[PDB]
Amino acid sequence: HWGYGKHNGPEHWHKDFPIAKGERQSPVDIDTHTAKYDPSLKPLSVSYDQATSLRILNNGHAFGVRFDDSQDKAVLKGGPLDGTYRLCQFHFHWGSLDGQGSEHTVDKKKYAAELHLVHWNTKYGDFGKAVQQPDGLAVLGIFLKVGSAKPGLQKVVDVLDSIKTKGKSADFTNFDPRGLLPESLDYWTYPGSLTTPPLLECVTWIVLKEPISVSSEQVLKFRKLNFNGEGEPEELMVDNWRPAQPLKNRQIKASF
Ligand SMILES: [Zn+2]
Repeated sequence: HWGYGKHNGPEHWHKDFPIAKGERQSPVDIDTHTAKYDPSLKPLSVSYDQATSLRILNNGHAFGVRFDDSQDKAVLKGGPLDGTYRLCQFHFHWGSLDGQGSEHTVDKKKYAAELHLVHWNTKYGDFGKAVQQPDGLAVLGIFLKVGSAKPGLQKVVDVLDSIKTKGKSADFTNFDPRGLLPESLDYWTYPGSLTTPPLLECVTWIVLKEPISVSSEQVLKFRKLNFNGEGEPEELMVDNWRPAQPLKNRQIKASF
């Protein structure tokens, strides 16, 4: 029964998931004074040309899109990563206003939303095995700022009315996640965790320097979703973000 409320939110998570107080928790503030350029960081490789979207869903915490990861079809490699990571899902976090909603911050600046593309290391066979490993996952984090519309987001925005409440889902085929990427693949990287329970420390975080611009119209549709199930008391899905956690003994590295 974890959530983002006063009574079940991030301050409570440690009681069921003690790793919430761990050494490699996410998200973090990225301080550009201490997130130092590492000239030895390779370019990120984002191979999404065969990406096969299956379904869109409200899981009661966010909404996201699931992909066919039975083959190498939509994969992350290079950058800080060893081997090949397959896209299972992407989802968003966002705020009760344009001023907040991102999980990562840059010099304590919050963006309107954050996109997470969630990939698992092929060497562990499936997603369930991979999350038990410190190198199990690679999550590509992308900031959303409000401005010009993102045409590659419109197909997602246009179906959110159909998944308003918790546990609703829809067939969602031929969605191209390349439409959600900024121009630049300059990135920060650090070892961390899932930002929701079970909060496992299995993630290589790759956060892009460049945010994508989405229109007010697009991000307002996000704030129409509900945490609650159909017929339960209404609870608008906003502020579904975990605040920055202590960096502790970790380094954040910049590709730029
Ligand atoms: Zn996330």
